[PDB]
Amino acid sequence: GRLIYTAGGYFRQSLSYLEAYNPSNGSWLRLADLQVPRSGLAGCVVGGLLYAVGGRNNSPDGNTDSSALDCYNPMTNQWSPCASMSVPRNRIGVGVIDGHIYAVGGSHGCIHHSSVERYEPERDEWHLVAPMLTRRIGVGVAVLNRLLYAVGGFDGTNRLNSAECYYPERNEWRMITPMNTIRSGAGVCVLHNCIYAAGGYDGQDQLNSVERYDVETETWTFVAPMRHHRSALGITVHQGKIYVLGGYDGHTFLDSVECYDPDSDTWSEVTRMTSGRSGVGVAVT
Ligand SMILES: CCOc1ccc(S(=O)(=O)Nc2cc(CC(=O)n3cccc3)c(NS(=O)(=O)c3ccc(OCC)cc3)c3ccccc23)cc1
Repeated sequence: GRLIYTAGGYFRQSLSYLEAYNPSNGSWLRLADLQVPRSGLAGCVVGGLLYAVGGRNNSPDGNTDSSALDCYNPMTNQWSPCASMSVPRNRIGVGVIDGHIYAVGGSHGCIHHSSVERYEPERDEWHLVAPMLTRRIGVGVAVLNRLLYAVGGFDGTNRLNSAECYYPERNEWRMITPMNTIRSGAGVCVLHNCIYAAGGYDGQDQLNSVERYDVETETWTFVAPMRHHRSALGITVHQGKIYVLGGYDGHTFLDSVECYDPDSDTWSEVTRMTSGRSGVGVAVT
């Protein structure tokens, strides 16, 4: 694609923002608000459309977890409701394989899901697939080699360094090598055939460390840390670089956006969001 979209988020309450960043010229676009505020949601893109999945409305009047799927068309600057999920999923992870959206884990009240469901845009229908081996909220999701990876999270009692791999053709999950660090609320993405896990919360502190998984060596290796510690950060890849957006550093809701260059193994700051926030959904189109 060519813009980095960021939807929703949290600062004092759940937010309705849809904004877009153009890395070519540094401009920020203010686009149509979400119809209902939400934080702890995920963003993805299928066929030029942006989707906002799951999350929760943390408001002064109450907190309501979201089963919603909403569809944003950049050509009309309009959000439309799509079919809701089987269950609300706050602190959800999502990935896309073959034009289908996978909604992974997340929470509904105190229920920590291990369930996974798959959306087909052509039918506007969700179906459950095989559940993960582990309940995971605050989970990161990456898609690599047409496999779906669920990384880290919190199972309701244990904060996780574990990760597992979903095989869509076989409809089954397998545990993979765990991370070096316990991480919930990390940003997880794929860049140049590796799975990156950036930031998160290890049970003691928000993290600035970043590690990556090589699927053939089956090993996780640390790379350069971020400039800021961040949990519930947004993450995406744009032109061979990772972008991380906002998150909570333990004290402030960050407006910082950093960019990771894999060739030089360096982070740098590229822009600031218009306001500090955490728990956003991010995608590129
Ligand atoms: C003063 C901070 O205020 C806020 C309010 C609201 C937010 S949010 O809108 O982004 N939603 C989220 C909250 C939490 C959890 C969280 O931080 N809070 C904060 C208030 C209530 C929950 C998560 N998981 S986590 O990062 O793994 C994590 C981090 C810290 C933890 O313990 C600290 C002792 C436990 C888990 C999340 C993971 C993914 C996506 C969203 C998350 C963020 C911060």
